[PDB]
Amino acid sequence: STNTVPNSSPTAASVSTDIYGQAVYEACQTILKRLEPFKKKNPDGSWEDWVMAAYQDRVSLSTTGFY
Amino acid sequence: TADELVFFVNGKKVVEKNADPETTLLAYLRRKLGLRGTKLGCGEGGCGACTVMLSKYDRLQDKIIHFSANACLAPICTLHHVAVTTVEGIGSTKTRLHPVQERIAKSHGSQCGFCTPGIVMSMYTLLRNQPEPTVEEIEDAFQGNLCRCTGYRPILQGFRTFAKPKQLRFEGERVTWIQASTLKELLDLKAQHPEAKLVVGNTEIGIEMKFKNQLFPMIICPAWIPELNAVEHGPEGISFGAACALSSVEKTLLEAVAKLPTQKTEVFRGVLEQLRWFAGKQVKSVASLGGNIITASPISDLNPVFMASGTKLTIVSRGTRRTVPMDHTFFPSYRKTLLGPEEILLSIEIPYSREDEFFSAFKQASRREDDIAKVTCGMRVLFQPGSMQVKELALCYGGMADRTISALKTTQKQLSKFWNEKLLQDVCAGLAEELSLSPDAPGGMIEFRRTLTLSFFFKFYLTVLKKLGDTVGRPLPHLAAAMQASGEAVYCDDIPRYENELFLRLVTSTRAHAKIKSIDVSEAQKVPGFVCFLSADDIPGSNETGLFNDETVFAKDTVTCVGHIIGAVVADTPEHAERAAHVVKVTYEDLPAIITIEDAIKNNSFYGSELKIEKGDLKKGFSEADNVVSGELYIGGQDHFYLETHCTIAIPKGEEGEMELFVSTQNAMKTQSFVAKMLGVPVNRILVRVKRMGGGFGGKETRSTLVSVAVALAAYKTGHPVRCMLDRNEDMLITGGRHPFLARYKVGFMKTGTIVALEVDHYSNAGNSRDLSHSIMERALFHMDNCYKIPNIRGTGRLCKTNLSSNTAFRGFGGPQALFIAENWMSEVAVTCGLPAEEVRWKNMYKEGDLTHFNQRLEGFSVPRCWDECLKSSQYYARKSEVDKFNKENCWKKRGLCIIPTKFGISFTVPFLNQAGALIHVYTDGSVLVSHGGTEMGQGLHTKMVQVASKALKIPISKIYISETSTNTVPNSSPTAASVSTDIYGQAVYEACQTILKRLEPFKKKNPDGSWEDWVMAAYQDRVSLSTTGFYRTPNLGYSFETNSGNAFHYFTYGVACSEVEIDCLTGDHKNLRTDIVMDVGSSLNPAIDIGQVEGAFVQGLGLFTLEELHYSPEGSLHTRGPSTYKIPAFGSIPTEFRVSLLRDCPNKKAIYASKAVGEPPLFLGASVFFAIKDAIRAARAQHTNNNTKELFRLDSPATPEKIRNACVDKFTTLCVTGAPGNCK
Amino acid sequence: DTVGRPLPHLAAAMQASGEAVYCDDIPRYE
Ligand SMILES: Cc1cc2nc3c(=O)[nH]c(=O)nc-3n(C[C@H](O)[C@H](O)[C@H](O)COP(=O)(O)OP(=O)(O)OC[C@H]3O[C@@H](n4cnc5c(N)ncnc54)[C@H](O)[C@@H]3O)c2cc1C
Ligand code: XAX
Ligand SMILES: O=C(O)c1ccccc1O
Ligand code: FES
Ligand code: FES
Ligand SMILES: [Ca+2]
Repeated sequence: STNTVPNSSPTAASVSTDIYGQAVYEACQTILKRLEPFKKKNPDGSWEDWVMAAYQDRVSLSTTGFY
Repeated sequence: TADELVFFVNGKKVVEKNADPETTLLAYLRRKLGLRGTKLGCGEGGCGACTVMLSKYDRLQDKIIHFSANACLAPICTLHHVAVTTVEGIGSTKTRLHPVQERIAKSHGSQCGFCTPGIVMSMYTLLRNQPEPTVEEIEDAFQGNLCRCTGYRPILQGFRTFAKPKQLRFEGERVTWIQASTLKELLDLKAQHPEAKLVVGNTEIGIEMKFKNQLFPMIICPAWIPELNAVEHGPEGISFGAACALSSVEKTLLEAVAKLPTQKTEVFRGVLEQLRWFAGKQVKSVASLGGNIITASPISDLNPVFMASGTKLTIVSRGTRRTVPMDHTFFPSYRKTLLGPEEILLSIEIPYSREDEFFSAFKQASRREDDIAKVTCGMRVLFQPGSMQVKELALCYGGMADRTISALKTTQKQLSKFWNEKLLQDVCAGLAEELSLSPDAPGGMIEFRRTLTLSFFFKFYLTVLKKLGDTVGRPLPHLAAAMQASGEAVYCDDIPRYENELFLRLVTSTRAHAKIKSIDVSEAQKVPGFVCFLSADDIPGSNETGLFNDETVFAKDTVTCVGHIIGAVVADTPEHAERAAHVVKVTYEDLPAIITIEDAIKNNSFYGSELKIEKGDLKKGFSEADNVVSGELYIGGQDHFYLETHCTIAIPKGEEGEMELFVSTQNAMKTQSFVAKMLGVPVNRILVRVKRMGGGFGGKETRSTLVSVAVALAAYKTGHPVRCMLDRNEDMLITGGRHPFLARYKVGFMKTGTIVALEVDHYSNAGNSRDLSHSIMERALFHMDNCYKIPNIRGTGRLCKTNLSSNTAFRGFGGPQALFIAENWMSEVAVTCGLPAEEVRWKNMYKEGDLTHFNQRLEGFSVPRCWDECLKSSQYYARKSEVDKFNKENCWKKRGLCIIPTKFGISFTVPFLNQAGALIHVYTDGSVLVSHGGTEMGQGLHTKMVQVASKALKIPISKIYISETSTNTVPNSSPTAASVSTDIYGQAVYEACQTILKRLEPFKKKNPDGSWEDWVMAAYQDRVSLSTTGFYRTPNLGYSFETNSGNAFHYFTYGVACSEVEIDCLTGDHKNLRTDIVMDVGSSLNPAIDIGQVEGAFVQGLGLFTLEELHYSPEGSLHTRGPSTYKIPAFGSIPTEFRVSLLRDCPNKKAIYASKAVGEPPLFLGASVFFAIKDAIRAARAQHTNNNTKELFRLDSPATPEKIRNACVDKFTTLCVTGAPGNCK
Repeated sequence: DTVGRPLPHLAAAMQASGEAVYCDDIPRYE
């Protein structure tokens, strides 16, 4: 949708996997940096513990990625 | 074999070949004609949201007439050959706006916008009758129109600029309707079928059918018949046909009063007085005279007047004709008159008054019950020619029994007596006896009622004697205001339905506390279009819901309040879902219920343990005190009364559990979360979209989920789109309101007025789940100081667990309750010390840099400046003298003036909620789409966010747009609450804008003379992303109850209000004369928006403290369920002089562009009206009660006419007037 | 970690059942 990702190129030229793949990878990294301090504080915890603890510490769990 | 119904809408012919008698105009406009400008706000005639214009040819009176009407009550079967004009009919943004529409939009008369179309139509209808109205006519036009948002001032200011036939047969699913064309037909039909129900205006029948569950299989409408519409002047009086509208009666009678000599028009003026503050124009233009008479309500305002004056009734059936004067025998029993079942009322002759004949009518300024216990009367005296010797006396009363009655034994005792002091005494003794109420009489208010019967007579006695001897900082209108005025703004139920869309109706507990033994749907199954009944077993995921996981989505084995949701009906139309729901039978086994705060305390029924804040040494502060005062105070709850009730559409996609919802909510995240948990599905499957709400006020922070989850389950179960919009009566019963509070307190203070010690125990009524009750009580305790330095202090709070709907957030979130309790003991300190109230309050104020009771430092403390400034602009000292002078000169009316400050903490008291995200896209034409976590409820958040974005980006507002709020653009959003949305989304939008500017920078550098569009295109072609998030996190927050330190709030918003009232000591009624407000909002992003918030909040506060009264059966069932029994401020409620100022030169370093939160801080200033009322009562009591100037009397909130009247203890309340001994000179 | 695995198209089962929604499969407004 145009209101989640603006100004996108058409899904064309066989490159969608290459390029949207990189953009998704970069947004993932950003989320990983954000969750890191929480992973370190509680390394035996689950994904869900880290996410909640991030949310409760007012860390944003939303990001764009671009390539 | 049914005739075609033919009418007109906005010029266009409508032919309806299968007209159902049960279809309302509002239903037809919205669901057959696709015209959704006209709104549903109550369905009972009180709110005017559904106002339309109607045009029809009075064949008789011989002209086309135009008048307003409530579409929610107009049967389409009354509309044959009538023309309807709706808001769409007069103009729109797509063509041209009517001047009425443009004007209300530009004058800031529209916030949420839900009431705006109805108001537009009222004004429009006025202008079509009188192109150049007076101010009075303008205000009167809006009597039947309610607005919850604006405080009314800007609408009236804005509009000030305009000043100076064959029988038809219809056959529905259940009802057959006959439109009679002649008197013969009427009498014949009634003979063939005597049980047939007449309908004229349907303003009583509609209520019986919708709310009381009646069904009359045959209906005869006789409106067309000329004899039922004649106005005839006779030698004895003026006769009106039974079908004549109250507005025709009013107009005819006003013309007679203007023309004839006073002595002939005593009765006419009685009639007119009762018609004065009677519903609004919409009701008066459709309600018939005979309808009121034959309805025979115990609280009919007209029947007492007709009875007291011997108004002649001409009554007719086939062959029969008689003319009786109305007397006590006309109403044998509850809702019955003295007509046989064949008989119809034909005409009503209202008499001229003779020589030595006098008349008065009066009515109680409150109503708390559907049809009882509102005192209303007609009073008539006839003396011997030229004398003061009584020849006839009639005193007739409504609201003192289950029918209109006459005080026969009392008046008969007066025949031949003279009109003097002895007579006054004799009549009052008789009245108190003959009309006595047992202390358990239905309707309650025993003392007040008795008192009004006597005081109304006293007023009559006295009357008779007399008869003898960059746009930040700019006042930009709400961005949606024009479309709100035009009916183009889309609210949740205005979204079109899918061809396969279904409708849900909730099935609700009728018991406060009971076992659910069984549920039987076999009668509901017979309803056409029934689809299914849903309950707890249909839930695939979890039945465990609510903010603290202590609620069911559907009641399991027990119910815990009246309105506890048991289940739901799904059907093909909302009317079918409604009918089927009423007929689902639940079998209950009653359990011991706990209802009141006192019940809860007696039974130790609480959620958790005592909350506490404590500082200093109490046994010690009290030791040193010169004076110690203790007491107890109660403040009643409040209903939100958003003009748009709760509503959700749920769209199931059919893939992977996906669901898309549109909902009227302040809390998209919890909606998404609750719906997912109900369905047993990851949150990432659920999408929630909020365009706007027609009001929220806290009531849509959490409680919207009761409807959302149920509708979502229906969508899951059926595979169809499903929607539900609550009726007002359902909305008030189920969704919860403000917390009632009880307070037990004790203050120690010096001779001086200086406070030395305070202990307050607070008890809130929480209802049948936790919800936000714990946080609300924390806010309360944080505000128990108001603006005052208290060296030794202890506040406790306890949450009462009860079998009532769960109470929730309401504008102020516990603060107004605590602040009210604060000013109550403060007012008692001043009176006890015998010092001016403003001196005692000023002396006890915090200074710059003081610590609160929770050890947070007050920096930028502007209360002193607001106070100073309010004192001066309101001319407080001058007027105070004027108030004393007035009271020294008036016996039965008194004035009161009070000035009150407020401080209000800004932030969510849960630290993790103070976070906020935004998402911004710039498209390649340079247009900008902003999305943030906040929702629009009328407060102008999106307007403010566009102004911030435009300033941050350095581009015109016209290039920026905010469409909606959604969980797939900004996730994990806090509820739009705690007044901080401007602060936090302002900041988040700002950051996203900075990011975008940093990315465009190299392109502005390569090309500094290029337009925005050049740079945007150039960054696009350089593959620079034009999309980003922004995020904000309020710094330095974290209060600890165990160490009593850390900041609870980011900063404080301050204000001061002065109000003056005049009370009628004999009736408890009052007029708000003048209010001056000075508010500190820092540097306002939008002075028009902010002043609107000050004005609207203030008026909600004055509602809370003086008008709004919820009332329940002893068994916990809500009695007050609509506008007819729950009174929010109306146009006529606001101060005659209503002045608001924003404090100049006071930037706030804490928030976006130096602004401050404004949403909730000014609501409490409404209490200045309450304390002005208390001031005036004090003068009334010095007049008639005792001579103790340091008397403390309790006065609970709301200060309704009952409580005001009972506090004016006099020779009436005590019955000293009877000759009995009691309290009062 | 499924990268490099022959994971079936995530929507295939729904495509097999006719539950997968294409443009014209969206319900019409009244
Ligand atoms: C918002 C609102 C506010 C109101 N405020 C007040 C108020 O302040 N004071 C007050 O007194 N009332 C008040 N009313 C009541 C109102 O006056 C009545 O509902 C109205 O006058 C009834 O007339 P109708 O034409 O609508 O009757 P309908 O609802 O159509 O009929 C009412 C009853 O009268 C019968 N009836 C009608 N005409 C005849 C006839 N000629 N012969 C025999 N039976 C007949 C019908 O069969 C029916 O049983 C209020 C109503 C509303 C909706
Ligand atoms: N017209 C209009 N104005 C309104 C509202 C409304 O519904 N309509 N509600 C209030 C409430 S009640 Mo609450 O803490 O959820 S108890 S905070 C709050 C406030 C929330 O909006 P910001 O000021 O943060 O943008 O708006 C106020 N102004
Ligand atoms: O502290 C508040 O005012 C508040 C308001 C809404 C929701 C949670 C809260 O703590
Ligand atoms: S909806 Fe018609 S009066 Fe309220
Ligand atoms: S603007 Fe009038 S009810 Fe909201
Ligand atoms: Ca609660």
